[PDB]
Amino acid sequence: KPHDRLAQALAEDMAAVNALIRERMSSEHAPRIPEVTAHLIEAGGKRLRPMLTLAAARLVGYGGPFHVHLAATVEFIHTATLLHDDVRRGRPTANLLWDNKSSVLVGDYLFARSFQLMTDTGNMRVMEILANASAVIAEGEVLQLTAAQNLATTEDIYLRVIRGKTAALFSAATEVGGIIGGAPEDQVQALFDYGDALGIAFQIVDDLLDYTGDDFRERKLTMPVIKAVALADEAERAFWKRVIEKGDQQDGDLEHAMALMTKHGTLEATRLAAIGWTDTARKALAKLPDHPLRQMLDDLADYVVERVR
Amino acid sequence: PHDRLAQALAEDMAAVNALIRERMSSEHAPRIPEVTAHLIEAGGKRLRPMLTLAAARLVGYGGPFHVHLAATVEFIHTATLLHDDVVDESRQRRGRPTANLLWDNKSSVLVGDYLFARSFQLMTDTGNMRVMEILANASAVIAEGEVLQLTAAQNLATTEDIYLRVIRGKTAALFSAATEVGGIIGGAPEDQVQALFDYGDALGIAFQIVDDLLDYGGKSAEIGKNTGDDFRERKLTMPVIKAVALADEAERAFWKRVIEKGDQQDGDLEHAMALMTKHGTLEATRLAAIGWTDTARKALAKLPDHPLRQMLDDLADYVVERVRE
Repeated sequence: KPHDRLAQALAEDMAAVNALIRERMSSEHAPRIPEVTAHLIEAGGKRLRPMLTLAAARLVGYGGPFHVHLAATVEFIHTATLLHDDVRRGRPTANLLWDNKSSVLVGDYLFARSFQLMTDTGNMRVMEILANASAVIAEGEVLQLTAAQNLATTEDIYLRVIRGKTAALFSAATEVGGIIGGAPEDQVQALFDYGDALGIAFQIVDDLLDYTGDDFRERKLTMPVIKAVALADEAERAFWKRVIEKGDQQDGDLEHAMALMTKHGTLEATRLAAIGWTDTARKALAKLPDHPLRQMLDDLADYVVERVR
Repeated sequence: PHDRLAQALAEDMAAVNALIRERMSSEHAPRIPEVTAHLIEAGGKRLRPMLTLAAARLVGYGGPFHVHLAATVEFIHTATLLHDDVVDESRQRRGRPTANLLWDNKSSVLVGDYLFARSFQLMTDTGNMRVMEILANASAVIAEGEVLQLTAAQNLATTEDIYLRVIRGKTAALFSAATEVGGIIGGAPEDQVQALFDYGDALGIAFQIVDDLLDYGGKSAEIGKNTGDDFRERKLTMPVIKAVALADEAERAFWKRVIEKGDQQDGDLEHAMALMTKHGTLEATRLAAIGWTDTARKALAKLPDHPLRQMLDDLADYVVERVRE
């Protein structure tokens, strides 16, 4: 699988990323902090986000060292955002095992250590990007709160939400790899486009595969729902209004929702949009050097839609 | 003292206010500045950004980046407050409802995160990696001090050294960062940077000890409006730690009951205050606070004899004015 070949190809660099994470997560006087952090990185992830920073830098010819610092920074930011989102992966969250108190404060420690780590690079431009990505994640989550169970939510808004909470960190991760590696700006832009597109595809694929039924029960406005609402008639408008905007769900509803999406072609529409975004990601890669990592990133983008091809 | 210093820094503080309003804005999530507005327009003496401005101008800096740094210090403080209120799930701040009450915990968490991020984004405009590393570290140290405060609470083994670590992390670290970065941005000699750091560290320590003292009615041990929160939360602060260290077997059982077990009943705050008074621990905490202002004042001696140096000297008096005898 592509994430496995990536991990093999980046093995040396990931050992250093792991060591930097260990070094910066430390706390002499609050063990809770690395304790809480150990769990979360010890129990979760293909670690795609730090790997994308490393791969992007190596792909544009950079031999190190500061792509490792940025990859660790990216992973700390991802981890911090997860801790705050929970106030997981079929295991007790930190907020339940300790308290909301712990999710919040450990996340804060990680966010700060990530920013402190980024300064070692001396590169103002990557630091501006990663600070912005963190801001955008927080803003996207606030907008998701705002627009929740709201039928006026458009595709455009959904795209902004998903870029917010998922795509912005992927696009930042890849972009700062190109920048730290000194890539020409066409290639920096392409790397940003690749990560952005990959992040969107991942999220759309998750939302398609749900329809299992957890997003429905949560009354989530994900893409196939949004497409089905816009095309709703008089009766279909009432069915969405009831089960999404009012939460009154009964047996048969999930199947009816799936029946309406199929009727309006919006599950296939969502699936092809996801494929579409993987195509857009792969297209951006054609601007990058012909390096074995480029093929691995091409494969990774294909892999995103492997279950739905 | 707060107001003289404020009037001398009026123009810079206007520029700080402006950058804050500009960077707390959100094009996609209006709740963010609504929530931020609601914390900043709820009073606050704004000592922390003043400390940065004063330090930079004291070493002869003409701008512009002391404004950026002062705004960042305030963003960090504001984010810290928003998160401290989710953590102990507080209903009021400065007599008005908290962001988390008015909205929800997730909002106060996410707004604090937004401001924290924007503040680091802003710092990159300065091009100075050193001050960025300092302010990042201080942010980490704040979070760490807050986690330490949690493990220290309910725990009678907490020592004065641990307490000093908690307050240094939670409170002093940002005061010391604030002054230090002002010296650095102004290109001051490293001995002046260190003196500004030491000034800020001592003042911040004094500042927290004064709050902890006033929480138990001050030297006189008098019950009023702003007393009893630390006792209810079973925090191990100086006046408690000192009384616990002097406790005989029966007194220790009282402290065990009300602090460790948390079985607090009517009259128990006043009983605690009576033990503090018997053991001289409120006066002792007063002395610790005024001692730290001595240390702060001594640190100033290495700085140039500028009107701002004298105003920082008066500010040290001001921080302990409420416990003067």
